[PDB]
Amino acid sequence: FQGDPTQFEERHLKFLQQLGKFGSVEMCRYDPLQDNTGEVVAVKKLQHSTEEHLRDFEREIEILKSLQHDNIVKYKGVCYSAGRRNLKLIMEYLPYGSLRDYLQKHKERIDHIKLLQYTSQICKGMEYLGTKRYIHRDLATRNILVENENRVKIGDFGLTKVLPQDKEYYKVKESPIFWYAPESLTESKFSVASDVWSFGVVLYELFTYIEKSKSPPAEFMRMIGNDKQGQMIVFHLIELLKNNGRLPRPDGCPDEIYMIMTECWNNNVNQRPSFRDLALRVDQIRDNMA
Ligand SMILES: Nc1nc(Nc2ccc(S(N)(=O)=O)cc2)nn1C(=O)c1c(F)cccc1F
Repeated sequence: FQGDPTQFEERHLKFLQQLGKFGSVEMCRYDPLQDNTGEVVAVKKLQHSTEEHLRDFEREIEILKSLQHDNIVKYKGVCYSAGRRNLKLIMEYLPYGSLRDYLQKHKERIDHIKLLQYTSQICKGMEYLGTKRYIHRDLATRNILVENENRVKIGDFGLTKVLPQDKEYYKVKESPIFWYAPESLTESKFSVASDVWSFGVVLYELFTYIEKSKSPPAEFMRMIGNDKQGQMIVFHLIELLKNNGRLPRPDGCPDEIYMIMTECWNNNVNQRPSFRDLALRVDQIRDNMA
């Protein structure tokens, strides 16, 4: 039993709202005291409850339970529903959903200052994750959640891997390709540096405000050619990335931010900056402003 089986009993986990999809997440209220209501929580469940999917779910639960950081979604427990013959993950509920939907829905309260604040908080969450030798493998604005105007948190650790003891990279043997590093596309090798590449893509997303056709997939398809389909796309992408093909500077994006993006988008793995470098640089850019 990963979590205390009495902490969240299914008879008191009341449904409130469906939140969407790597599995499926609901909004619930844990109401132990008759109808006193209580804590609002997010509940993740599986969509195709197979043995392999449930083992991956166990791995994700173990990853999330070991994390305690201001920019990481809080683990709260596990609910063993269906007479303790099923497994559901309990975490905190962030009211404003994904950072992508937040940038699309609430543009009235978002500016460059907020974008740099979110960038820094993501960097610090990733530093914390690297201290655990975890590789998130899926850094994207859709997987970063907004608690309020001033706080974002890294979530969706379904693809997260633990680095081997004597290896600085993890080789996956079983895909958001437009967020992948070239070595991830060509060798299935994932590391902190590939997470830094995906973070560069995340910064691009932030400074595009995710407008029409400005997304990394649409931009990469426009550069590759919308006439192509299938593995050929991937092929072109790899070739495109091998010879310095990059996403363009978003409109209104400062040249220093795009320089950070391009430094993250280095084909040389060891030349990409660390998350500590990136957090320090972003915070100094914020602090040096008037
Ligand atoms: N823990 C958590 N809280 C939320 N808040 C949320 C999400 C969506 C909306 S909505 N229907 O677009 O307006 C509103 C509030 N999500 N969340 C998750 O783990 C989560 C995730 F990581 C990815 C996808 C879905 C999730 F649910």
